Amino acid sequence: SQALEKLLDLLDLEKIEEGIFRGQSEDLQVFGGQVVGQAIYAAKQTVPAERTVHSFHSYFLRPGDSSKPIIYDVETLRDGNSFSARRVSAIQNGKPIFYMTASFQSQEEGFEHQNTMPDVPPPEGLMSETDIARQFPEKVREKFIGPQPIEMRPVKFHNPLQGSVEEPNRYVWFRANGKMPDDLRVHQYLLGYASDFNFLPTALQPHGIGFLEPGMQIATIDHSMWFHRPFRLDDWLLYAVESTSASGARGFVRGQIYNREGVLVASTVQEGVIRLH
Amino acid sequence: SQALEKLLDLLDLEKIEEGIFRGQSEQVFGGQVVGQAIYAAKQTVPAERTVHSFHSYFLRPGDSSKPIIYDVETLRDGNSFSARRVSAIQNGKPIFYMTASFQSQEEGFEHQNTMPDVPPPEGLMSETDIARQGPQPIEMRPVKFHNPLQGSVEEPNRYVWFRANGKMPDDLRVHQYLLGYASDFNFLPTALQPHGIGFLEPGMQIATIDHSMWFHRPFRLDDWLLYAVESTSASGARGFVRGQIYNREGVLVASTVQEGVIRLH
Ligand SMILES: CC(C)(COP(=O)(O)OP(=O)(O)OC[C@H]1O[C@@H](n2cnc3c(N)ncnc32)[C@H](O)[C@@H]1OP(=O)(O)O)[C@@H](O)C(=O)NCCC(=O)NCCS
Ligand code: NA
Repeated sequence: SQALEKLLDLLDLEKIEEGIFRGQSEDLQVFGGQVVGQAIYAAKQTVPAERTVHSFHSYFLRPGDSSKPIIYDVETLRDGNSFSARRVSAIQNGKPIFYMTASFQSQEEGFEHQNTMPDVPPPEGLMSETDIARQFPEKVREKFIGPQPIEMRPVKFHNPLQGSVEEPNRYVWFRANGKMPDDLRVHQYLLGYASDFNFLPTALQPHGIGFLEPGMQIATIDHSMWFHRPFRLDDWLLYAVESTSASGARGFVRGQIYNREGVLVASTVQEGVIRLH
Repeated sequence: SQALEKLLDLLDLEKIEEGIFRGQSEQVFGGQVVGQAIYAAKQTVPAERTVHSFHSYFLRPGDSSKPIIYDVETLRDGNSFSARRVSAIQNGKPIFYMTASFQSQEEGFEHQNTMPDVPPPEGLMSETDIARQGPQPIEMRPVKFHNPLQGSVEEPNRYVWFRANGKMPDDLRVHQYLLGYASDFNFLPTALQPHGIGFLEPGMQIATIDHSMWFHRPFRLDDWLLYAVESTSASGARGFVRGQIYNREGVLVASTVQEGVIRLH
């Protein structure tokens, strides 16, 4: 719960003025997920309280410096009858490191359908990523050993230091380490953050290269997400990820996030650079 | 051919300044704006870098009677990647924003999923064929033809073969603008299929919110391409679709994603 509380406090941004916020970093380059979560927070502050995020698109232009604050500038694009759109610019040292555009909608009942949650083993029968990691050794990028803000339980373990040729699919159960506030928006920031884990490295699976192995350049180029339905992150959710394609030194992943009842919560898409040097 | 020739010209934009372009319209079709925006951005990019991705939002309906201005901001020029943001302007307002990324063609890891098992395009009737039982710039051979005024409960999947009605230039950039244009056809309406409602039914409000695409691989639009569309979701008066585009040999060439308004008045 301390890990979780630290993260939540980090995604609760400092207000500088209307649509100008300042966020601190985890410190331990900055994690894509932190920027995403903070960007969502920033944009949501500028939108009517009722209109909650339903989608965003982002490009990652530069690494963030984890030792320095990030400013989030929020541009008002349009407030229509239903939709409010915003562009978040994340700025450090006078340069943009990341842009997000996001769209918020007034709740309303409408047409309802969804695909099916893939058939996988429940989380009660799986080890956590931090338990499996102990065995491995390490670089000193050790977000694998400490207590984590989010518990990850993979259906199949993928050693970041040693790949094995595998199908380009990954399934991971996950959940906030602590009880969350009763406030959908905070669950949304956290989910955006969480959605950048166990994602892009899926594209390496057929090639049998672990994402931390020496000389492997892996970096996110873009990250987009769609919040289909409400959810809570203090109960188990499943991230189903496939990499439908790699080419041109790039790797492409799509994800779908389901609650334990099988409800389709969110969908994600990301392309990154995947280059063995 | 004729209709194809006028589309291609209408995607070759009038240059007003560096990063400012004017495009004629054919309300506007989403694909036109998309395809035009891609031209705009590509003009401001180093020669060798071709588009590998873009994201867009639709803010306002585009008036088809008037032209559209495409303003382009230069966002970054990196070691390999260049990024630009296009604003499409009409009546002094933004109707649409796209950010797009361009990269050098480079050799890397290769894999792809597998093209759906569908009837080949050679046996299939074109949509103009079906119409009797004017010329379109792109020939469409649907696996299953839908009636925009009559829906019936169908699975949230749709498969359409398509091709450029005419011989195209040996210029990947043009094939890309055109694929951009094409990607907005036989897409968002797939979301209505589980609901037995055609998109052109009375009281059906259907409008693109966002449209994003990834150009995984080179291709030609003057040979047959399959658009494989699913709607994995619909909720809160929106509908969500994902698309994948394969060439006739099963090569995955592009992916797409759009969310849209779908509301019954
Ligand atoms: C945007 C991105 C694709 C950069 O692309 P690029 O500058 O064209 O980089 P390339 O793919 O050619 O990178 C290769 C080189 O760039 C260098 N590089 C890294 N950051 C750089 C920067 N800001 N400017 C210039 N070069 C950079 C690397 O050291 C690497 O060395 P190499 O040429 O020997 O391989 C990507 O690498 C990136 O930086 N993404 C953002 C990072 C991120 O996730 N940030 C999270 C916080 S927002
Ligand atoms: Na602002």
